[PDB]
Order: sequence, then structure tokens, then C-alpha cells
Amino acid sequence: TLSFITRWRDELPATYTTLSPTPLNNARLIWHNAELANTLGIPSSLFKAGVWGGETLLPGMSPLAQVYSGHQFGVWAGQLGDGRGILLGEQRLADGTTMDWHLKGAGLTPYSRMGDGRAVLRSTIRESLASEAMHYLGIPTTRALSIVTSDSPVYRETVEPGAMLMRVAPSHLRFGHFEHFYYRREPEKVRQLADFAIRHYWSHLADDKYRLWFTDVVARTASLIAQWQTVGFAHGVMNTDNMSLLGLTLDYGPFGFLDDYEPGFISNHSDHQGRYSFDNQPAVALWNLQRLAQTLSPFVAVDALNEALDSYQQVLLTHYGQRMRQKLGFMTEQKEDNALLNELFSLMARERSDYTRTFRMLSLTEQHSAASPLRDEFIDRAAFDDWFARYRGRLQQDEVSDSERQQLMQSVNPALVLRNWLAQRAIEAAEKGDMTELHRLHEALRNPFSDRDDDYVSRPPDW
Ligand SMILES: Nc1ncnc2c1ncn2[C@@H]1O[C@H](COP(=O)(O)OP(=O)(O)NP(=O)(O)O)[C@@H](O)[C@H]1O
Ligand SMILES: [Ca+2]
Ligand SMILES: [Mn+2]
Ligand SMILES: [Mn+2]
Repeated sequence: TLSFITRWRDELPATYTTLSPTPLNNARLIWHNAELANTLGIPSSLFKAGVWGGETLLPGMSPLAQVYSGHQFGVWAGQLGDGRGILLGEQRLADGTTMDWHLKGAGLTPYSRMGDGRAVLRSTIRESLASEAMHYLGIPTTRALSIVTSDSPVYRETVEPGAMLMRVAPSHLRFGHFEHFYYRREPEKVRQLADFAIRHYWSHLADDKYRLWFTDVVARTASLIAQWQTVGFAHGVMNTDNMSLLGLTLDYGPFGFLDDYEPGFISNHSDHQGRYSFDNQPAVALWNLQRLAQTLSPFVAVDALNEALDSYQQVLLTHYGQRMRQKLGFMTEQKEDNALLNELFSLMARERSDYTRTFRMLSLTEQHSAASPLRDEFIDRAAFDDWFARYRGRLQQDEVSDSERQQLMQSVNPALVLRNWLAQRAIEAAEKGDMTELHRLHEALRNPFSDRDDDYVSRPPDW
């Protein structure tokens, strides 16, 4: 009954290779996203490995692997592509929008570059948990519809079970798609991609279209990174092929949500220069946008490209600043705000304070009371009490009740984030065949702004 179309295949010829997934050995479905399946209109019967393991095609699907290129760790890498993933099809929804179904781990393709074409259970689980977590934090992201595991050995640092993730997203367009055809000296294919993107995702733009479009591409990336900074998400691999044109979080690998507040956090152990450290994300995404701008210069006026690039800073800082004010419960903008936040961040960094728990406990603040669960979390309690006294004194300038402010703060400061230790515990149980933890953790991550009475709100063990 579902409606699939071959929009990419037919409108962007010679940008992909058509092929089928390669099923794994004894593949089994271990989790699917019931809520997302409902919003997509997927009959519950389709989950009873089937399409989720690349073993069945639905009417209208026409699987293909896309080509693209990227700058990796700041240097041009040339062609990369869908080396282990396949766009099974584009699902048309009743409101006219369209959603990609991309099977990650689907098998060898022309872009596999001597790799095995496979994904592993631990990484499919992590990507499913982080992407769904990001969605319910309200941050744009690819979504996770299903995981299958299998009996197929896949060789990494150790042998792993081969697994597939069904990833859903409005598009998998990457900055690297544009770079691919620019460096392959195919400027009309770069322009075809741009016009495809505008037709399907910026359709309201009448035919100044490129200036307005690229200004909005910049805005959406600036907004994305501002959101990552506010929640403490470190991506770890901001290569240009992992930058979504639409401003979605894309390609969860060696990511991390902060536990202790560490501005220079390096989540990716292969990032030996810290290029993708947490505090570098805003500079890196501007550099990525600058590389994307270069590809558009054959048909977008340079003044327009630079007007868009110039706006990145203010879009990012306005989003970040307004969001941090919400997190602090600053219900009017005041001059001392920036200094109070710098003081708090300095306190947290020097105390190695937990990021999420600090803001969640701060949401319990009673402006006329010096008591707080935060006091016990600081070794230097006097320094904390001093900041907290000045913070509450400033809160009083808003003239807002504790009830109203706590409601706001609890609506924007999550009680829980997808910490590495939580994902790892889910992985260990799934690997032994027990999916209860994976399901329970997914359920909790759908409700990040509610308090909990279990250990999903707990810091990782010190040892
Ligand atoms: N095991 C693998 N076999 C084949 N190609 C791979 C494999 N792992 C990574 N690649 C390719 O190497 C390039 C860089 O990897 P990466 O940025 O980690 O993408 P990815 O996780 O495979 N997929 P995506 O989430 O779609 O970006 C991309 O072209 C990948 O498709
Ligand atoms: Ca610590
Ligand atoms: Mn990638
Ligand atoms: Mn990856």
C-alpha cells in the first residue's frame, strides 16, 4: 500500500549505481521504531528480517547506492560514496513530502573502496539511540526505523555480528555530493543537484533563488551546530560528506554526548589533532560551508555566496545565546548574562561537573532560596554558593515566579541524554540476545525532559 517513487533515480541520472542489498546470514529483526512506523503509515504486519534486512523489496522501491566525495580531516579525499548503504527508495507521504529509506550495512557496492560493505551491531545500536535521542531533544537528525542483527562475522578490532539499520530522512544530500561533481568537472551536475534540492525542499522559492537558498543552507547548519553546543553533543567526524545539506545531524559514529563538562572533548579516538573537538564544531562547520560555497560559484554570484557565509556567525550566536538563556531561566535579556554563564562554565569545567545534571538541577532553583541539590555536587562549595547567590539575585530581575521559570527550564534542560555508558549497557545485553535494555532505553529517550527514578539519569561509573 505504501507509495514509493524513483525521484532520485530518474531526476539525477549518473549519480548512483542501481543494485540490490546482500542479505546477511540468519538475519533477525531485534528492534523497530513503532512510533515512527505509525507516522510513516507502515502496516504493523511488515515487522512480522524482510525489508529491514534487505531481503524483500516493497512496490516501487528501486535500490541504488549514491556517489559522493568529501574533504576528510581538512584534506580532499576524492570519491567516497555509499560504500555500505543503499537508498532502497523514496517514500511519498500523504502530505506530499518524501522520506528516504536508506539501509546502512546493506552490503558491497561500487563505492566500497575495499571495505566489506557491512555495519556492526554495536554501531547500529549506538546510531539508533543517538539519532532518536536527538530527535526528541528537538534537534534535526536522521531517524532510526529498525535494526537487524545476524550470524555473519564482520571483522573490526574484534569480530562483530553484521547488522543493518534502516535510516529514514527527508534527504541524504551531503555537502560532498556537490563537491563530488565540482571536482569531477561536471558543473551542470552540481547545478542539477542544487535545482533538485530547491525543487523538493525549498519549493516555495520562486525562480534570487540561489542567494536565498544558500543563505538558508547556511542558516540551517548554523542552527544545527548551535543546538549541538547547547546539549553537549560532540559529533566527532564533521567531514564534508557527513554534513547534511538540509541541516540534519548525519552519520553517527564516534560521537559522544558530554558526561563531565569538557569544552575540548575529543570524542573520536582517531582525531589525533582534535580537529572535531566539541569546542571546534562551530569553526569547523563554517569551514565546511565555505568548501560547499566554492562548488556553487559557477552559477551563484560570489557576492551572494559571501552574504550567506557572512550570516553564519550571527545566526549561530543568536540561536546559541537564546537557547542558553532558556537553559539558565533568564526570562529577560540582561547585561550580566554572558558573565554569569562564563562563570558557571568555568566552575563546571574546573569541577568536571556533569553537564546534563548541572542544568537539570539548576531547573529546580527557587530564586529566594540558597538551598539546592547543586551545592553538594561541588568540592568548592563556597565558590558555588557565591555564584548561585548572584545568579538568583539576577533571576529576581525577571519578575517571574519560580513556577513559571522551573516550567521553562525543565522544558529545555533534559533530565537524560544518551551517555556512552547507557548505550554500551544496551549493546552488551543485545549481543547476548536480550533486547529489553535496548527497548527500555529507546522508550526513555522519547521523553528527555521528564525526570526519572532509575539510573538513566546517572553519571557513568568513575571506574
Ligand atoms: N565497512 C565499510 N565498507 C565499505 N565502505 C565503508 C565502510 N565503512 C565506511 N565506508 C565508506 O567510507 C566512507 C567514510 O565512512 P563514514 O563517513 O563513516 O560513512 P558511513 O558510516 O559508512 N555512512 P553514512 O552514515 O551514510 O555517512 C563512506 O564512503 C563510507 O560509505
Ligand atoms: Ca570525571
Ligand atoms: Mn559518513
Ligand atoms: Mn560513519
